[PDB]
Amino acid sequence: AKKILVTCALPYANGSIHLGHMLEHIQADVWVRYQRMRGHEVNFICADDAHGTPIMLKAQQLGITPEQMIGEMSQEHQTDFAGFNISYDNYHSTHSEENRQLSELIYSRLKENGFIKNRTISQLYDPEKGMFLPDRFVKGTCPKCKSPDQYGDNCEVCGATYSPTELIEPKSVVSGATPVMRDSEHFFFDLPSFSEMLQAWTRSGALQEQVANKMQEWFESGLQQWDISRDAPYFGFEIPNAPGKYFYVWLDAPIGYMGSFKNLCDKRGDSVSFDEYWKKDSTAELYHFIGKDIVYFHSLFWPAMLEGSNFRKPSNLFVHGYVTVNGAKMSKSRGTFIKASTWLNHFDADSLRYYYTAKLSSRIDDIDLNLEDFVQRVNADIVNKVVNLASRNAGFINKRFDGVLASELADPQLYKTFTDAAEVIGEAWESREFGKAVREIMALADLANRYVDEQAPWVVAKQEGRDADLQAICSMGINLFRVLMTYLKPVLPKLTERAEAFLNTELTWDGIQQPLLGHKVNPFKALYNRIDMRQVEALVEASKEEV
Ligand SMILES: CSCC[C@H](N)[PH](=O)O
Ligand SMILES: [Zn+2]
Repeated sequence: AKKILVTCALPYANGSIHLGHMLEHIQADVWVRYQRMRGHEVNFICADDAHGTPIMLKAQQLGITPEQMIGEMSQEHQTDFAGFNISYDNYHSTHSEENRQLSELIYSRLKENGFIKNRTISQLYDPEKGMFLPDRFVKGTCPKCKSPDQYGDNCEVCGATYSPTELIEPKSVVSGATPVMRDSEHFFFDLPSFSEMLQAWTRSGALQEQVANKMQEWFESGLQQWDISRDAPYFGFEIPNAPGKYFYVWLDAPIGYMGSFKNLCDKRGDSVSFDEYWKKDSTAELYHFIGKDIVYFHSLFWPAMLEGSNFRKPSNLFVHGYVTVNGAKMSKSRGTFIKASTWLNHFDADSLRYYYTAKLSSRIDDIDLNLEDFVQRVNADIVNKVVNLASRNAGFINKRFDGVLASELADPQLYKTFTDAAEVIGEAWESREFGKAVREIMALADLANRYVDEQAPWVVAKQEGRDADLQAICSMGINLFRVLMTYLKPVLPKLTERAEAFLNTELTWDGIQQPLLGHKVNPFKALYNRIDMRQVEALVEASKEEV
């Protein structure tokens, strides 16, 4: 059995989970559930990204400690993910003792190895509040068009871009005082030293083609040293031997992947697995599911950091595109900027899991949630192709044959056609070609419904002396359903539980090789109901009003 550690990017603690986040967590959860079905040792890990100036300032506005605020958001996040049944083995935080010790360890090792440099820089400073200001916390009049109240390095009127130092009449967004340039010593990570190593990895053919192409652009532009320190006031980890200096959030964030796993091991009383997974000589596999906006950190800084601190590097990076709703970026004003919590007030988790999965592929292309198509696809595929296979046959079995399935398969050849597809469908789940897996599964479902139509059980049911025939027909349809739900198990956790309760059996990948014969099934209430555009409209309206 393989030993696999899978992660999703760590959500920032200063915002609610939305449909963008869910695309990633659902993609990874489907892959993880499939890996568990094939018998491998899997560790699905995540955590909240809880450090940084934005977080520090928000807590100060709310009138509470950053600890309290991140504690509340952590609970909010986990509640939403649980509602979508994301099966984490552990959900921790970057603000923990495990991450502190690991961040300090890696830093000391990098420093000892000569990968840390000291350098003084100039930056805007709020003399009143007594803190350096990140670009987005500086505002004034645009140098070009002279438009007042512009933020950061760009103007929202003429679209011009510039250094905040070029702003006319600058003002601290925090205190309102006029900021001034001030010097400060910073610590840098020498990424350029790992150039050749990284180019080799890019060239190995492991990463996605589109990712490798993006990386060549970055090497062409040239790698630079990375500033990894921030001055107090700051909500984060203090740098050893450097009073008033802290690790920049992006330095400790990925280490959080390690901290969450150490936390899991420690809680389990397991004293050997952390090293078995992170040591240089590991035979375990490590995968990170991430979005295209953070590929630079994960494909360049991260592998380099690990190499320089004597740890293993990622086995692979699985990148996905952005989520769009009705073809465009989520829009607050149109009500398409949807929170995960809000979605669950209107629809169930399985519906979205299925829709995203049917559109996902191994490439980094954007995924579009077309609301009109969502209603049509869910009703057509889940309700009318798969669930229909059970509902149209279970009634006769429970009422005419006391819930007992036939002693033999009515059509052995057809059943073999279904089991024969396991190899290709499983390879589809394995390679992340989710769209192909769903197409193959639904094609089988069409085959199953065609079989039922050919047999016409509603006709056989009303013809004298054909009881045995009816039971055989309906049992055959139910077994085809058994197979289909097995292939879809990684996708629809809840519908799967309802199906296993009806079938009186847990669905395992290898189990399909033994059909249910002379087997008792239970009566069942609706396994899945239809949805409609009225519900979609309510979702959009609720989302409009929430912002
Ligand atoms: C180590 S992954 C960190 C990801 C950022 N918090 P954001 O959700 O891109
Ligand atoms: Zn302007």
